[PDB]
Amino acid sequence: SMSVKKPKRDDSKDLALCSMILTEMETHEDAWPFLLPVNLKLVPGYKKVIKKPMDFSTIREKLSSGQYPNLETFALDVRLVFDNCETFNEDDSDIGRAGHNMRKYFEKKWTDTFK
Repeated sequence: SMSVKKPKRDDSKDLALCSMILTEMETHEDAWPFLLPVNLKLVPGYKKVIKKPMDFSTIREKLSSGQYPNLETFALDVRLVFDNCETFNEDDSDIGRAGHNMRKYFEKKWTDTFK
Protein backbone atom coordinates (compact mmCIF):
# COMPACT_ATOMS: atom_id res chain seq x y z
CA SER A 1 0.00 0.00 0.00
CA MET A 2 1.03 3.75 0.30
CA SER A 3 4.66 3.97 1.63
CA VAL A 4 4.81 0.18 2.11
CA LYS A 5 6.76 -1.62 -0.61
CA LYS A 6 8.10 -5.14 -1.06
CA PRO A 7 11.91 -5.18 -1.60
CA LYS A 8 13.00 -3.73 -5.01
CA ARG A 9 13.54 -6.53 -7.64
CA ASP A 10 16.09 -5.60 -10.32
CA ASP A 11 14.37 -5.25 -13.69
CA SER A 12 17.18 -3.51 -15.58
CA LYS A 13 18.31 -6.63 -17.56
CA ASP A 14 14.73 -7.72 -18.46
CA LEU A 15 14.68 -6.06 -21.83
CA ALA A 16 17.91 -7.70 -22.90
CA LEU A 17 16.94 -11.12 -21.49
CA CYS A 18 13.49 -11.10 -23.24
CA SER A 19 15.32 -10.16 -26.52
CA MET A 20 17.61 -13.18 -26.06
CA ILE A 21 14.70 -15.51 -25.42
CA LEU A 22 13.00 -14.14 -28.54
CA THR A 23 16.18 -14.72 -30.60
CA GLU A 24 16.29 -18.33 -29.38
CA MET A 25 12.68 -18.64 -30.45
CA GLU A 26 13.20 -16.98 -33.80
CA THR A 27 16.01 -19.44 -34.67
CA HIS A 28 14.33 -22.70 -33.61
CA GLU A 29 13.69 -25.00 -36.62
CA ASP A 30 9.96 -25.19 -35.70
CA ALA A 31 9.53 -21.38 -35.58
CA TRP A 32 8.51 -21.14 -39.27
CA PRO A 33 4.77 -20.95 -38.80
CA PHE A 34 5.14 -18.04 -36.31
CA LEU A 35 7.87 -15.81 -37.86
CA LEU A 36 5.51 -13.51 -39.80
CA PRO A 37 1.89 -12.49 -39.51
CA VAL A 38 -0.68 -14.86 -41.02
CA ASN A 39 -1.76 -13.48 -44.41
CA LEU A 40 -5.33 -12.50 -43.67
CA LYS A 41 -6.22 -12.22 -47.39
CA LEU A 42 -4.88 -15.67 -48.28
CA VAL A 43 -5.99 -17.71 -45.23
CA PRO A 44 -9.79 -18.17 -45.10
CA GLY A 45 -11.28 -18.00 -41.61
CA TYR A 46 -8.32 -16.38 -39.87
CA LYS A 47 -9.42 -12.76 -39.77
CA LYS A 48 -12.82 -13.71 -38.33
CA VAL A 49 -11.81 -16.40 -35.93
CA ILE A 50 -8.56 -15.08 -34.48
CA LYS A 51 -9.51 -11.89 -32.68
CA LYS A 52 -5.88 -10.89 -31.80
CA PRO A 53 -3.30 -12.11 -34.32
CA MET A 54 0.27 -12.31 -32.99
CA ASP A 55 3.65 -13.44 -34.41
CA PHE A 56 7.35 -13.24 -33.52
CA SER A 57 8.22 -10.36 -35.93
CA THR A 58 5.42 -8.26 -34.43
CA ILE A 59 6.64 -9.17 -30.95
CA ARG A 60 10.15 -8.14 -32.02
CA GLU A 61 8.95 -4.73 -33.25
CA LYS A 62 6.94 -4.04 -30.03
CA LEU A 63 9.96 -5.08 -27.93
CA SER A 64 12.37 -2.85 -29.81
CA SER A 65 10.04 0.17 -29.73
CA GLY A 66 9.34 0.07 -25.96
CA GLN A 67 5.79 -1.21 -26.35
CA TYR A 68 6.10 -3.78 -23.50
CA PRO A 69 5.64 -2.10 -20.12
CA ASN A 70 6.89 -5.15 -18.23
CA LEU A 71 7.93 -8.79 -18.70
CA GLU A 72 4.38 -10.10 -18.03
CA THR A 73 2.94 -8.26 -21.07
CA PHE A 74 5.75 -9.75 -23.20
CA ALA A 75 4.91 -13.30 -21.96
CA LEU A 76 1.24 -12.74 -22.91
CA ASP A 77 2.01 -11.93 -26.51
CA VAL A 78 4.33 -14.93 -26.81
CA ARG A 79 1.65 -17.19 -25.30
CA LEU A 80 -1.00 -15.63 -27.56
CA VAL A 81 0.97 -16.90 -30.61
CA PHE A 82 0.58 -20.48 -29.30
CA ASP A 83 -3.04 -20.10 -28.11
CA ASN A 84 -3.88 -18.77 -31.59
CA CYS A 85 -2.11 -21.75 -33.09
CA GLU A 86 -4.19 -24.14 -30.97
CA THR A 87 -7.44 -22.42 -31.83
CA PHE A 88 -6.85 -22.70 -35.62
CA ASN A 89 -4.73 -25.89 -36.03
CA GLU A 90 -5.43 -29.58 -35.28
CA ASP A 91 -2.98 -31.08 -32.76
CA ASP A 92 -2.12 -33.85 -35.29
CA SER A 93 -0.63 -31.51 -37.92
CA ASP A 94 2.83 -30.16 -38.64
CA ILE A 95 1.74 -26.64 -37.56
CA GLY A 96 -0.18 -27.92 -34.48
CA ARG A 97 2.90 -29.88 -33.24
CA ALA A 98 5.16 -26.87 -33.95
CA GLY A 99 3.00 -24.81 -31.58
CA HIS A 100 3.10 -27.33 -28.72
CA ASN A 101 6.89 -27.70 -29.18
CA MET A 102 7.56 -23.96 -29.27
CA ARG A 103 5.39 -23.38 -26.17
CA LYS A 104 7.36 -25.94 -24.25
CA TYR A 105 10.60 -24.37 -25.42
CA PHE A 106 9.48 -20.84 -24.34
CA GLU A 107 8.11 -21.95 -20.95
CA LYS A 108 11.36 -23.65 -19.95
CA LYS A 109 13.57 -20.62 -20.97
CA TRP A 110 11.17 -18.33 -19.12
CA THR A 111 11.32 -20.25 -15.85
CA ASP A 112 15.08 -20.79 -16.09
CA THR A 113 15.57 -17.04 -16.76
CA PHE A 114 13.13 -15.46 -14.25
CA LYS A 115 11.52 -17.95 -11.71
